[PDB]
Amino acid sequence: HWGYGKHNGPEHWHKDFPIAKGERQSPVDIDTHTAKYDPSLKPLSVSYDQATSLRILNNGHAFNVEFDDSQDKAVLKGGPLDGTYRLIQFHFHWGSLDGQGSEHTVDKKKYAAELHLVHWNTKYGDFGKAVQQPDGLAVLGIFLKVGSAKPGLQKVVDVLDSIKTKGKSADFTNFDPRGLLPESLDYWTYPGSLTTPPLLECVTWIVLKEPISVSSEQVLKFRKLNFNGEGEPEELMVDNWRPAQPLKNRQIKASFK
Ligand SMILES: Cc1cc(C)nc(SCC(=O)c2ccc(S(N)(=O)=O)c(Cl)c2)n1
Ligand SMILES: [Zn+2]
Repeated sequence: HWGYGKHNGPEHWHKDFPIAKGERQSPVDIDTHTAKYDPSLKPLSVSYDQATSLRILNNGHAFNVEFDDSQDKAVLKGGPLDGTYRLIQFHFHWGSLDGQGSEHTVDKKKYAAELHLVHWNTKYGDFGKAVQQPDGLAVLGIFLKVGSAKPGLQKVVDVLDSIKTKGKSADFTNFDPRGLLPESLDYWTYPGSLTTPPLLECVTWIVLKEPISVSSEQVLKFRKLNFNGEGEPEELMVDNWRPAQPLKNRQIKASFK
């Protein structure tokens, strides 16, 4: 029943998923002045040289590029993490207009979109078990602003018209997620949750300070996708973001400055 409309959007999720109103929900506004620099935070280690993408799917909420996570091929470690986390998929959240789209905000500033590279803690053996643990996931978030094209995004952008509607999927091999990264790995980090239902409180959020730039034509191609399935009335897939949630009893730490 859940989605991003007036009748089934974020404001409604608590009825089906009461943890919507819980103690460590995401996303949040990052208040850059009150985030605490922590000199013991390690550099983030992103090892994506052996990444194996498999498929891309429109799930009716976003599109997901899914990876083979049956071996240690594409992993995240270091940073605030004390375990190895395997890349399972990435997806984006974006807006109807360039002035909104991101889930995390920075001093209340919204970005055009937000990339989530979803990773799960290998001590829990698989993604389904990890999500049931307070330290089960590590999600690397990267802001997108509109300006110059991101060449590493283009192969993603070019396949979207093959997965226009809910439930469509396409083969998507040999995609290199290193082409979606900014120069700097400086980050903010805090304990939070999935930002869609089931909203499980199982995520260590790692949000990069440096946005990537995408072109107006790249982000336009995102807004051409559909929430509906093939042969149903067209609802453009836009504004598939959850707003900032109360920080409550949490401190956001910074790896820098
Ligand atoms: C195999 C698989 C992978 C993923 C990421 N989600 C699912 S079900 C949806 C889900 O659990 C999920 C949705 C959204 C997010 S987010 N927006 O990055 O916080 C995450 Cl981490 C998980 N299933
Ligand atoms: Zn997400």
